[PDB]
Order: sequence, then structure tokens, then C-alpha cells
Amino acid sequence: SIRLADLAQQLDAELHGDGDIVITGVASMQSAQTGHITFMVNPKYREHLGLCQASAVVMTQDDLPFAKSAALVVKNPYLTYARMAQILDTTPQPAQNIAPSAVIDATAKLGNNVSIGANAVIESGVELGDNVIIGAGCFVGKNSKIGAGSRLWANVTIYHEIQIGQNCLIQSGTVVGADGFGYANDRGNWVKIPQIGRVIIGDRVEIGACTTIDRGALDDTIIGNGVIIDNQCQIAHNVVIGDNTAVAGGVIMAGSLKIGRYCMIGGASVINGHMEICDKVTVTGMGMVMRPITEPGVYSSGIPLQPNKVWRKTAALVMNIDDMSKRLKSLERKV
Amino acid sequence: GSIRLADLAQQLDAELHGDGDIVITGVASMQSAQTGHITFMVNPKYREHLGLCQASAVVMTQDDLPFAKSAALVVKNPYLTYARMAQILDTTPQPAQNIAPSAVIDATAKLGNNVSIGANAVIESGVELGDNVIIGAGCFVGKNSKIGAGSRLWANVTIYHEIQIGQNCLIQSGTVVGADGFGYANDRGNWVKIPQIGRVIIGDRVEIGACTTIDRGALDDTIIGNGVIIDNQCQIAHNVVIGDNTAVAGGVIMAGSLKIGRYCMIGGASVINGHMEICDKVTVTGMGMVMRPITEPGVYSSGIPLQPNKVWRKTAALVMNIDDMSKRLKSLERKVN
Amino acid sequence: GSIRLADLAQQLDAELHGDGDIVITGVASMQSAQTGHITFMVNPKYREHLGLCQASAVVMTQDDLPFAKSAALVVKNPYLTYARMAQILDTTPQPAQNIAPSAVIDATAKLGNNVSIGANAVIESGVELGDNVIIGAGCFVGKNSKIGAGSRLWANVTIYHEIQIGQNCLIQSGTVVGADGFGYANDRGNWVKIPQIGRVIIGDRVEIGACTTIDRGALDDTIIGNGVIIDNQCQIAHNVVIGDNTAVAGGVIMAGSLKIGRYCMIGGASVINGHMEICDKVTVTGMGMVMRPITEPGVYSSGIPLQPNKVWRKTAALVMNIDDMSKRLKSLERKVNQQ
Ligand SMILES: CC1(C)CC(=O)c2c(nc3nn(-c4ccccc4)c(O)c3c2-c2cccs2)C1
Ligand SMILES: CC1(C)CC(=O)c2c(nc3nn(-c4ccccc4)c(O)c3c2-c2cccs2)C1
Ligand SMILES: CCOc1ccccc1-n1nnc(S(=O)(=O)c2ccc(C)cc2)c1N
Ligand SMILES: [Mg+2]
Ligand SMILES: [Mg+2]
Repeated sequence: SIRLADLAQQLDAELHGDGDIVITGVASMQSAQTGHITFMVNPKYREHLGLCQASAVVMTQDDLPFAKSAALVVKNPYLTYARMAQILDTTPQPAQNIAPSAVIDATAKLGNNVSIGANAVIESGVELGDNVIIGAGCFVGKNSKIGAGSRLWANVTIYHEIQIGQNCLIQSGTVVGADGFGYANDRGNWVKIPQIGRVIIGDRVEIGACTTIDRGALDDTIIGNGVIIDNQCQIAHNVVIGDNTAVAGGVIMAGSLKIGRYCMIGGASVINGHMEICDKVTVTGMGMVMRPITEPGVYSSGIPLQPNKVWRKTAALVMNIDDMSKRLKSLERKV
Repeated sequence: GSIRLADLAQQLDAELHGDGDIVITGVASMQSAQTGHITFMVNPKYREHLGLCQASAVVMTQDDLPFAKSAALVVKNPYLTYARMAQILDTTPQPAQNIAPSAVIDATAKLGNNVSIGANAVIESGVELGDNVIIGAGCFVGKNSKIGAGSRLWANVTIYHEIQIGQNCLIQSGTVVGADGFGYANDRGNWVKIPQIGRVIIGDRVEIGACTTIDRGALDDTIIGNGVIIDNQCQIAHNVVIGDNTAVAGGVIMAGSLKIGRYCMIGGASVINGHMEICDKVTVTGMGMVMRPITEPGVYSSGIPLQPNKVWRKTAALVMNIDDMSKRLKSLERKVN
Repeated sequence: GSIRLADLAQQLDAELHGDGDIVITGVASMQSAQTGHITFMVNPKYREHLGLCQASAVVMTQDDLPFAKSAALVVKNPYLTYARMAQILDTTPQPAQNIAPSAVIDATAKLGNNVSIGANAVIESGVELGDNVIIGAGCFVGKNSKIGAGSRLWANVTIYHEIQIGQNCLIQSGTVVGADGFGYANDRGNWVKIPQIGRVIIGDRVEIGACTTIDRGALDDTIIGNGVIIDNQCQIAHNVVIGDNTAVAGGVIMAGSLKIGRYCMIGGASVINGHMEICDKVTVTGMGMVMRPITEPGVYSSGIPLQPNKVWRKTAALVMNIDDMSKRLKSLERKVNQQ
């Protein structure tokens, strides 16, 4: 809980109202009650602010005349919302103290204020930085290094020789450093190629749940600083992702793909390998990415939903589009 | 556990034709069934094949009865009766029995009667487990989460904090309920985390497959209705609401703030956009690309299916250049008219 | 792990040119290789670059040998020899060593010789682990399941009950084998669970990636043939049958009762529908949308690739209206036919 005037100061917001109001948490505009702060981005909500029951509303200067409560004026309410949700965050930590049921190899090095959850398993040679938190049931493999401030939720798997920077956060079920999908072929029999490269994750990387990031075959899989990756993603061996790129849920990447900085990869996209995507590329959802992308901008693919009756005809005609093309050529000749 | 055929038929509300004292030990497919097994016939083309079936009894309809070559249970719906009798004769073990000495259970957790918790499970402070709840080995149940009577988690399931799960649910291994939604604000190209302080509310009789992820809401909640079934490796993003009795097949990826109505059927590998609504009684066939809201019930589909690669190369190129085809068609229409 | 270059060459059936007494400590890429490393060349474009490589030895072909600037191992297939030498020099640790005091192992479990079980792994009643089996930290292996000699599970792998795994398999973390298939009857809109009392049968020399799921069968079994390789994030539904040596790339989804033949190659993120068969020696390129049986070998593809968004918007609109384009074409043909 925090006085509104204090909160406004920390947010660098211009306060219009009673600064002694006590704010206990953040809430949606439709749910907010006394003690909650909320925010608005869409002008459509101006007319019904009299129905919002928040103690304070974050808004812009143009919104201020419509205010029906204490207001914090800022240029970017959504960004301010993020900041104030961090100030008022209620999320617990994955662990506190070192659990006696954890199994920690005698050669592991733990920094100051490290917490390790129940039944977590820490291999030989691991290095955990100051303030690192390892959730219950995690596995951290041999010689892996996790930088200060980083946190794993429960049941995360880190393989061996992995490097993770500072202030990262990895959600449960995720696996970092599994073997890449590397095989030679001897008369139809697959021959495993040991995957002896690593994964290097930079600082401030956030990874969702049940996501897999494979180790490289010889050199490394690299996740740059500030990257955010959603749930259910596959990042194959020797992928390289530039700083601040965002990868939405269910994206599948093939090996040796290089993605630049400030990219936005839409959910359920499929990105083929041994190719590069330059900085500042957006791929919209379900994109089928087969070719290098050399110019910034927004790219898309796919034929979207239709009523089944209509789709049946759409699909048949597209599958026979070569015949259509020939009929059009023939008609052009006759004319 | 074995059961007399008469007693089985009574529990199934079936008409017995044959020896009620036959002892049934389990369910089997028509081709695999041996003595002691009960099986079922849904396809009348097998009527002539019943003499080759070595089951001790066969579930069938009244129209099938003259074709029986064994004890028969006559029902209106052999498939539904199959489901019921497989439940009665289920050999599936429980995820755990009793409370394992290797489980780590906070002193403030509230355990109901007949709760079982498997080896090395971890139960946080304030957790409430209702009567007959079973937690598999290696599970994690985060702070203050509540699991209703009769619900069961297989091994290695992760439940985060402040999650609510109703009664008689079943969650398969690897599933994660309540991870942070994918919430970030952008500040001059840098991502700023938005804490996800909503929850997940899961209703009664919900079944969730393996390695599915259901993220907690940003402020308000992610909600799964009663009787919902969700297959493996789905992503249900923050603030999705799924209406009662909807089915979601495997590998479906949903964006945030999608609302799905009751009695929908979402085919495997579909992709669904967010901040929009799908009404009740919508079916999306497999791999559906659902970009826009669906306001009318019925069946919807997308996608161009497989062709020989040589063919596909031309199909793809011609489609990508379809605007040129369109212009040539218009130009030819003007030339002819 | 260090080995003399002459002995490595003998084990690789390679022709040594250079100092057999050189000590090789590991494999490295051509760009990263340093003293003590062996590397390989598959692209002759790098012949002029070999003077810049600091490896102690380079695997190459007879045609490459005159361009060597180091000890050389001459072989017919440098890529295959790389795979073999990376195995000889593998630095990958084992998932576990010996039996961890924190593992919870049912008294009725049967262990072969030289079995290792990692910390906090849980082994149910009736489980059988063959010789040299390694169970990683935190795994679960359910009742009566059998894991054959030489097979290894990384950490946090889940095996359900009555599962059979062959010899020399490798399963990466987060994978779940034997969960319930998606089986339900329907009583007036209410789903009625069908217990899934079939199993999963996995053959010998199967490799499975991370966070992959393979459901048990409803009555009959889900079957994975010998020598199959399966990538991360795959979904193999109940009663799927996969033939020997087939390869499944990452993110593939297979629906129930699909039968795939031998020596198939399924590209990443493909979607294969069920109750149908794919014959031997079929390749489905990535993101393939497989709706019908495939009865002939060869390569099959689907999908319209990426375009600039503004271009895609027009493409999609025209395709969605392609039936009107068809009707206009037929109408125009009729006019040119003078009818
Ligand atoms: C719940 C039920 C008893 C009935 C049902 O409707 C259904 C079931 N299993 C499915 N598997 N796949 C699938 C899985 C992976 C890839 C491709 C397809 C579907 O699409 C499935 C569907 C549906 C079909 C159309 C809408 S939902 C079993
Ligand atoms: C098994 C092998 C040694 C050889 C192989 O054939 C193969 C391999 N890795 C792949 N990754 N992806 C992929 C992954 C994610 C997104 C898109 C594509 C494929 O499609 C892959 C394929 C195949 C190509 C065509 C059919 S299978 C390595
Ligand atoms: C599906 C998961 O998608 C996300 C998850 C988290 C964050 C952003 C996205 N995301 N990515 N692309 C889009 S989309 O609107 O271009 C889109 C295009 C086509 C379809 C069928 C859906 C969505 C969204 N909403
Ligand atoms: Mg323990
Ligand atoms: Mg997918």
C-alpha cells in the first residue's frame, strides 16, 4: 500500500486530485474498487468513468476533462500501468531460503541471498549469482551459470554448460539446453551427432512455460539481451536471436536461423533455418517463413477461416489453380 | 476388479441375454477380446464376424441381437455403454496413494479426507486440497491455490499460486496452470514486464492433457468452464475464457483475451487470435486460422492441403501472383465485352 | 577423453597424414578450433582457408588432401566421420551416476547391472530397468513400465504406467510418454471419459526430444518403431503407429490412429490428421497440412509462403473470393465459344 502522491512521484506522473488517497493495488477498469488504481488507453471509456470505482485513473492530458476521480496524467498510460503494477506487484517468489529437501552438489557455488526450492536438484560446478531464486523441483545441470537476480519457477530444466545472464525469468516446464536435432545418416540409420555447443542467454531475458531452447551442435545457441519468448516455443540448435526481439506463443524455429534485433515474431509462426531475418521485422501470426527477410517491415501469410461450405470450394479451386492459369492463357490466345 | 455379468449389466442399465454368472475381468477390443473380456459392437458390418470374437460378452443393439454368438448386453448406445463399462473396469492406477514421506507440505496447507500426495511433490503455504484429491509425484502446487474434491493431478504437473480448480478434474503430466501471461509494455524498444496478478479459475470436471499451458490473467482471470476437455500441448493465453463443455484438441494456440462460447469444438493445431469472441456451438476444423470473431454457430475451416511437391511449387507461385491473374482476367473481360 | 591422433584415425577407419602422436582432446568447429582440437571440412570452398584454422587435425577427403595445412584424416564421408568422432570425444555428461539417496524407488522395482537413478526421481511398483539404464533427476516412471538396456532419460521426463521402452533409447527432458489419449464419449453435450487402457510401445534406438508428448492407446497400443528420431514439441496421439527409421522434426502434431510407414521424413510444424495411412519413404515438407492418405513415396508440400503484409492482404482477399474468379472465367469461356 502506498500514498497516491508518492506513487505519482515514482511514476513521474502529474497528480490531479487527493494525494493522500491510499492505493493498495492495480485493477482493471471494470473491476476496480476503492483503493485500486487503474488506467485507460482507449477514449471510448471516457463517457463511463463515472461508473468506474477506482480510487485513481492513469490517463493522458486530453482525458483529464472527462475524469471522475483522482487522475495521474502521463504521456503513455500503458507503460505507466506496467510500472505501477511492478510497484504494487503481489506475485510471490518461487522459493525462499535453501530447502533441506533440495539436493545441491558440494561443488556448487551460491552467491548472497540465493533461494533454492524444495526438491530442486543442483549439479556439480553450477554457479548461482547473488539474489538468484531456483523454484521447487528444478534441475540445473553441470557447470551451468545463472547470473545475479535471475529466477526459475518450479520444474524448470537447465542442462549442462548453460550460461544465463542477470535478471532473467523462466516459467515452469521450460527446458534450456537439450540436444539439438542433429543426426548423420549411415545407410538409412540415423547416427546421433553429440550436441556439444551450449546455450548463451543474455540479461533480462523472459521465457514462458513449456518452451524448449536447444544447445548448439559445436558453437552456441544465443538469446540476446531483453528478448521475451512466450509459451510452447521451439528454438532449435544454433539459432541466434538479437536483442529485444519478442517471440509469441507456439513459434517453431529451425536450426541455424538468425533473427535480428527488435523483431516481433507472431504466435504459431514457423521459421525455417539456415537463413537470416534482419532487424525490425514483424511476422504476423501463423506466418510460414521460408525465405530470408532482408528489409524491415510487416510480413504475413495464410488463407484465413471461411464457412466450411465455402472453404471446400476455395481449397479445391486453389489446388487446381494451375488449370485455371492454363485456361486463362488459352482464352487470352483465342482473343 | 472382476464383476458378474448380471451385476455389470445392471450398472449399465442393459438387457442381459445369456449367462448372468459369467465373470468379466476387463474390456477389450473385438479382435483382442479373450475369455473373461467384455467388448462392444458399434458397426453392424461385424455381425457376420461375431463368431470369430472370443469375448465372454458383447455390448450391442436390439437389431444386432439375432446375430449374437455369445452373451449379449443390449443397449441403445453401445459406444456410451463402452465408456461406462471401461470406467467400471478401469485398470488405470492412481497417481498416488497415501501421503509420501518425501513430499514437502507446508504446515499451513489444509488437507481434506483421503488425500493422496505422491513422492517428492511440493505443496505451498495456504494450499487447500479437497476430499479425495490425488497429487502425483513431483507436482508443485503454489501458494493459496485450491483444488476441489476428487480432482487428480498426474506426475510432474505445475500449479502456480492463487489458482482455483474445481471438483473431479484430471490434469495430465507436464501441464502448467497459472504461469505469467505474455504481458509486456514497450519502452523505446525495451520490454517492461507487466506483472500478471489475475488468476486461473478452472471449473468442475475439466480434463487437461499433457504439456498444456494455461496462463494466469493480467488483472482479471483466465477462466475454464465446467466439463471442458483440453488435449495436449495447447497454449491458453492470459484472460482467455472458455465456455462450458467446449473441447479443444491438441496443439491449439490461443492469443490473450479470447472468449470461446459453450459447446464449441476447436480442431487440433488451430491458431486463434485474441481480444475477440467465438460464439456458442462453433466448430473449427483442424489447423484453422481464426483471425476474426465468429458470430454465428456452425463449422468453419481454412488451409490448402498437401500436394506433390512439383504440383505445390506451381500452386504456391500462382497464388502468390494471383493479383496478376485477377488483372489479366479483368482485362480480358473488357476486351471481350 | 584425450586420444592419440593415430588411434582416433584407426577407430574412424581414416587414413592419417601427419603426426599420429598428436593428442586430440575434443571436436570443435573450423572457426573455433584450437590446439588439441580436431575439426572437419565438408565444403571445399574452405580449402584456401585451412591456413587460418588452428585445429591440430582436420577430417577431409582425398581431393582436399593437397590443400591441408595440418594433420589430415582422409575419409570418404567427412560428415559421417564427424558424427563418429564427436561420439568418441563426447563431453556430454550422464543424466545420473549411481542411485541417489533422494530417489524414491518402490521395493518391487527390478534393476539390472550398472543402473543409475538421479536425485528425487520416483520409480513406481513393478518397474524394470535394464542393464546400464540411466534415469535423470526428478523423473517419474509409472507402474510396471519397462525400460530396456542402455536407455537414458534426462531430468524431469515422465513415463506413465505399462509403458515399454527398448534398448539404447534417449529421451530429453520435459517429455511425457503414456498420458491418456483424447478419448471421450458424449452424453447430451457432456463428455464421458473413455479410460485409455492401451499402452505405448517404443522400440530400440529411439531418440525423443524435449517437451514431446506420446499418448497411450485407447485399447490397442501407440507404437514407435525402431530407430525413429523425434524432435522437440511433437504431439503423437493415441494409437499412432510410426514405422522404423522415420524422422519427425520439431513441433509436428499427429492425430489419433495415424499410421506412418518406414523411412519417412516429417518436416517441422506439419499437421497430420488421423485414421489414415502414410506409406514408406514419404517426405512431408515443413508445415505440411496432411488431410488424405499418402499411397506413393515422394515429397509432398503445402502452404502459401510469406509476403509483405500489404501484398498478403490482397492475395488473401482474392483467394478467399476465388470461386467468383472461377465463375467469371467460365462465363468468359462461354462467350468466346459463341454461346
Ligand atoms: C474430443 C473428441 C472425442 C471429439 C472431437 O471433436 C475431436 C477429438 N479428437 C481430435 N483430434 N483432433 C486433431 C488432433 C491433432 C491434429 C489434428 C486434429 C481433432 O481436431 C479432434 C477433435 C475435433 C475435430 C474437430 C473439432 S474438435 C476427440
Ligand atoms: C532429421 C534431420 C537430421 C534431417 C531432416 O530431414 C530434418 C532435420 N531437422 C529439421 N528441422 N526441421 C524444421 C524444424 C522446425 C521448423 C521447420 C523445419 C525440418 O523440417 C527438419 C528435417 C526435415 C526436412 C523435411 C522433412 S524432415 C534434421
Ligand atoms: C496466436 C498467439 O498470438 C500471439 C500470442 C501472444 C502475443 C501476440 C500474438 N499474436 N501474434 N500474432 C497475432 S496476429 O494478430 O497477427 C494473428 C494472426 C493470425 C492469427 C490466426 C492469430 C493472430 C497475435 N495476436
Ligand atoms: Mg526429495
Ligand atoms: Mg504448433
